[PDB]
Amino acid sequence: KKEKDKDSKLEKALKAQNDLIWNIKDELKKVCSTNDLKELLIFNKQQVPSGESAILDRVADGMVFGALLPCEECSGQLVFKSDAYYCTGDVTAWTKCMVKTQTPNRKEWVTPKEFREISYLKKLKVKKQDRIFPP
Amino acid sequence: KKEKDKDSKLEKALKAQNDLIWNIKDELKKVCSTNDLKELLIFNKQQVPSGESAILDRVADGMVFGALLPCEECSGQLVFKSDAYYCTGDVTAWTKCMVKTQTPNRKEWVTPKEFREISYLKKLKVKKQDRIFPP
Ligand SMILES: [Zn+2]
Ligand SMILES: [Zn+2]
Repeated sequence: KKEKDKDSKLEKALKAQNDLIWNIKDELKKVCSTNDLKELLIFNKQQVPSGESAILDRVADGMVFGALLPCEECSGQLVFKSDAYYCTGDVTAWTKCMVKTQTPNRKEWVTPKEFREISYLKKLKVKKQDRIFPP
Repeated sequence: KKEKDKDSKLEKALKAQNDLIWNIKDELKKVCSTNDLKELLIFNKQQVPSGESAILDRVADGMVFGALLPCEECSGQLVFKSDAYYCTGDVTAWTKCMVKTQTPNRKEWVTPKEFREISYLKKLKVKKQDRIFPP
């Protein structure tokens, strides 16, 4: 009964959350190259996936939700899937970690000063020149 | 003879310079409000003109050409006109400064750290939230 109501409230909050992620991705693409995004993952101790889209996705997620901590069981990298985060690590050379959670451990995402200023650096900072006047 | 050639070389350099100014204005409008631009003028010891367009114009000029120093004769504010910079100061309560130059004294324009990061602050920095999963 009110289960439906609760679901709808959640759906609305999820739409807002996904809108935010879309905006963060749209803004990162304006100022960061794939190289810049890899550096951001590396700095926050996240694995760098293959594929330019996956790199962008994991940076924007990190900036919205915080940096994922390594798996507490195997120290592998947790990855978002539609229904939960899943560890991708190896317990042994012959056994995969099965860790899965909707509430993974986080720490705050850190954006270093050089990246905080990256739009200014790329778009506004120029070497001083002399004014030229029309003949 | 070669006067025409020299003029054309200069015209081409001037077009490049004005293109740059246009781009700097276009980028500032994306990240700075009129308030932000007034703060930038004030920080670099420039008078704040009336009119939102004039404020934008003087910040972009400052970022391309450097901060104008006060008039060495009367300490007034130099202002760009089409043919030269002209001092707008008062020598006495009854006499205007007549200083005019195409090569006014400058110092480097400074953009404080908070403004260097202003795009990140406005567009990328969010308070951490919890991931929501679909029901
Ligand atoms: Zn694990
Ligand atoms: Zn003067």
